[PDB]
Amino acid sequence: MTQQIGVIGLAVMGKNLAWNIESRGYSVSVFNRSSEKTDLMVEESKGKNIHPTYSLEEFVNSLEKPRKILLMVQAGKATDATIDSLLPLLDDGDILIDGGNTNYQDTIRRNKALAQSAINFIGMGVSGGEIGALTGPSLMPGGQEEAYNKVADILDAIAAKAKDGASCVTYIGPNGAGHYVKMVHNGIEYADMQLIAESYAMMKELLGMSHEDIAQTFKDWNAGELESYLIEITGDIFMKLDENKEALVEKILDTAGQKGTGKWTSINALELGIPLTIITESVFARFISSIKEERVNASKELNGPKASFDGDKKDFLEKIRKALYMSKICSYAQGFAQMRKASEDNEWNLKLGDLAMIWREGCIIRAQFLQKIKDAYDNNPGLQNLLLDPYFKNIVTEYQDALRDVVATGVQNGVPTPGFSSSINYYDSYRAADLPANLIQAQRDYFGAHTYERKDKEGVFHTQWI
Amino acid sequence: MTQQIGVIGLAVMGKNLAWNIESRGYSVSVFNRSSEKTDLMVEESKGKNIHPTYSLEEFVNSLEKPRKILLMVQAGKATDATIDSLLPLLDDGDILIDGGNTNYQDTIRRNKALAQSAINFIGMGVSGGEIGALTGPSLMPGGQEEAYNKVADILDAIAAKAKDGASCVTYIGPNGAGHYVKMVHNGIEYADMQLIAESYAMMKELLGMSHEDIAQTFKDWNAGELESYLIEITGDIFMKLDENKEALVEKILDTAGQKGTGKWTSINALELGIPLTIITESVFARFISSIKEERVNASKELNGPKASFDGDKKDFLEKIRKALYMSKICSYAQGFAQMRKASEDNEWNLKLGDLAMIWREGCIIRAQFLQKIKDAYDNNPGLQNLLLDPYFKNIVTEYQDALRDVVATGVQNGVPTPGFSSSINYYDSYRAADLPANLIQAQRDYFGAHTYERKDKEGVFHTQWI
Repeated sequence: MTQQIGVIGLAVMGKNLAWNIESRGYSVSVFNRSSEKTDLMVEESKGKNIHPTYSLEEFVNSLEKPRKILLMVQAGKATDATIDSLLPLLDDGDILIDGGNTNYQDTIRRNKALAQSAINFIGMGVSGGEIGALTGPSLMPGGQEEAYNKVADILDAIAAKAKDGASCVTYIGPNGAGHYVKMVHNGIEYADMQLIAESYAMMKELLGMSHEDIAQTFKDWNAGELESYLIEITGDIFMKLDENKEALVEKILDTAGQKGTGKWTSINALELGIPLTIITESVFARFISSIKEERVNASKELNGPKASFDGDKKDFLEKIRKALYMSKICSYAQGFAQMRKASEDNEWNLKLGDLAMIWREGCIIRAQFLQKIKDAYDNNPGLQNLLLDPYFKNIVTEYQDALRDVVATGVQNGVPTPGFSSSINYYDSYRAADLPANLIQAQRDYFGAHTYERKDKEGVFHTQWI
Repeated sequence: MTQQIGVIGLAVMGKNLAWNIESRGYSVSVFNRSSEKTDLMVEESKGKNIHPTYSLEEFVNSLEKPRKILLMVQAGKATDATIDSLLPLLDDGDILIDGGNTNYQDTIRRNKALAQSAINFIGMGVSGGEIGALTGPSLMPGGQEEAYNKVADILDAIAAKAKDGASCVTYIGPNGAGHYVKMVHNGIEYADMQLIAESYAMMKELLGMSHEDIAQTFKDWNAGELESYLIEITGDIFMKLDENKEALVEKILDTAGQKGTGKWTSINALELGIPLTIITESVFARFISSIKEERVNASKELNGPKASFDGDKKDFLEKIRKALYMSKICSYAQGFAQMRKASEDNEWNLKLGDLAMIWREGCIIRAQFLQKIKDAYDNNPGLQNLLLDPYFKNIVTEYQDALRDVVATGVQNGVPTPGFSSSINYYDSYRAADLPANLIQAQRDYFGAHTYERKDKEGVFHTQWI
């Protein structure tokens, strides 16, 4: 007569999560604003413990208490409108879980507002696409720790399982912490795709490789330290042919968009004073790709060198592999340094090792790589930068030669490598004891009397430079 | 008895602006929260038409109507607190001018709120430092056009004069357009200083040049197309010697900090979808310089190549000069693309040629370069990107080969060049008819079913890739 958990929002994401929950033995009530999707789901859920409802009151009244409601509603105003319609119906102690791709500052606001009405609110990042939601996604719940423990068994049952049996879910932290790390996950994802895109650009523009050999190269890399879901599907993408038996990827319009959510990772890093150069270059690279009409016109006006390579191709192909691996290391080092700073500012007490562990499966950035990040934070929780961990330090110390040659060869041949370039520039800046910022300080004291410090003595100084 | 204009805030910027206004023959009332700064100005204003007031009531009562009041108050809550205290004392039609370094969104809010009380509010960017404020700054007033025309003669009198006689002030646009333009100026300034720092880094760590030859190099560069205030003061800075006749700039702690406001330009570009790579890398470079202790520890664990150069050092110096000029062109091309986008989104109807015109003198980024930007827009008001202007296109299509040599040499020798690198990557991306973003679109369709467009056919497509 009463169901254990309810799901609001019966699009592809919400319906798959409801089926995921039901497949684990739980009874699920479902509701959608348009009853068209509810009637369809019953058509596809015969023999399953799915209880359809056609009103918010009947939905709320069909749930066990404390009520556990999963919100899979369109992000933004639509989520707030569903919340404000649920509040007069809920009782004290009920648990609301928002699983959309939400701005973490909205989760902070909703958590703070609903807490005043004795309502628990969990902002949960969900990664894995539509197939991940059905079989096992990576889950990043943040909010009241007490409320998470009431739904921990459910989230554990539906989450993806790593090879060691651990499910890809854990309590992230208070209020908006869960949606925050999901945002950083997307930013990290932007860099990974951009670094793969630059590897493909070098293979095509510089080495003149065909789509069959590009696919095999990515498959070969996927068998080693670079193994990841993104590298794996890239190998499949370069094997898909169209109707005329030609590579379909080469026919796709190269416009990535200007309205993605990856920019919010970069904006937050700028607010926190964190140098997130590689992800931000990846965001900007998507902006550049969207002005296709301007780029075509500019190509007829601004010339450049003719890309050519007269060395050993498979040896340079190995340098690109090493450049790709080291660049991702630098990119993750920046992303995890951002989360460390965000955790301190928001007092979230984030366990970054545990976060790397739940990204091993389920999510888009899943990679064998993430195991080494966990081990870095487990052998040194006070780690300030991943580049200092002995495993990553030994990799980048060796791989920098390949990254330097890949960047130098790309610049010399007119192939844009924004991710590779910012990675080596970050490595050379982070390891530099003395930077040319002393001249910037002198100029600021010159025209603005901003004063400066000295390595010589202590104190603050101001100088008449003329 | 009554004065023509009033100044609130008698710190160095407000005091010098009041003296600037008075020197043009206008009567000025002054007020400061702490009366001691007012009393010190009375001492230094003997024989000048400066009338000191010691309360907001006496201050407002000493001004002719419509009252013209210049606010030089600490940015942030200090400005709102002063405005809120002024509102009941003012009459309909009075004109408040905020000349601080204000977030343009605060100006938009204040302009909208004060317009409900029939009070005009001009947000005005002011650039030039202390010397500029006293003798002639660059002024960027935005707000009510009718209110600007009532104070235009005063602003025209005090503003810097360009070499053709034109004052470095003009009506930027409605509400916060003036403060927005000031923010972009500061972002451009960040990039100019970072590009000069990288040139210095190459000269010292790669070419092994002493401070005397570094100073002479910048003075020689200033005598050419790179003529700029920032390059001019850079030559003077390397001439400044301490007690032991050592370059004082070499003893300055290389920590630019994160307390600057350049990050706001980058954040705005990310919200607008504008590729502001060069300025943003300059902002991030200041962040990396601020973590000095971390960098000192990283320098003992992360090794890199030993820099060395055996070629002709005079020829490479000329390549650094060309790379610096082209990098400025790319940086300004990005910043003027940002202003064009902000004009469209905010309905400001900005005239970018007028902006380059008023930056020819007074401000910090003043350079002969800005006359060429003015010429570019006066020759073609519909110019879509500075890289397409005949003069600039002729420069970058030749200087690119010097920029490529400089970036490649810096990368191979471990000298970080984030400004030079993002410059050549922007040139190669903006001119690329085909970017590798097609693979990104295929990936997004693989794991997320985000659909894609095609180059040959038309419409929206979706593919099962396996």
